Amino acid sequence: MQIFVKTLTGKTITLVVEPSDTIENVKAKIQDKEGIPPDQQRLIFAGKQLEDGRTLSDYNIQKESTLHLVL
Ligand SMILES: [Zn+2]
Ligand SMILES: [Zn+2]
Ligand SMILES: [Zn+2]
Ligand SMILES: [Zn+2]
Ligand SMILES: [Zn+2]
Repeated sequence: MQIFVKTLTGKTITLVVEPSDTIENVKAKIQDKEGIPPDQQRLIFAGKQLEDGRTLSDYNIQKESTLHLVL
């Protein structure tokens, strides 16, 4: 299972994840990739604001889904 996260500049991060990963887990991986602090990261999928303590499965984020970092 992998997902893509686009940064505010449009740069693509590719992450290996599992359905039960939380959004907090994904923020931790983005921080390793790009040095973006988790408290600075806001993620959206399909127009939904994603909360740290919910999982990819809870938002119906599937393989090959793209999340966006936003302001
Ligand atoms: Zn896979
Ligand atoms: Zn596992
Ligand atoms: Zn995980
Ligand atoms: Zn901070
Ligand atoms: Zn998009």
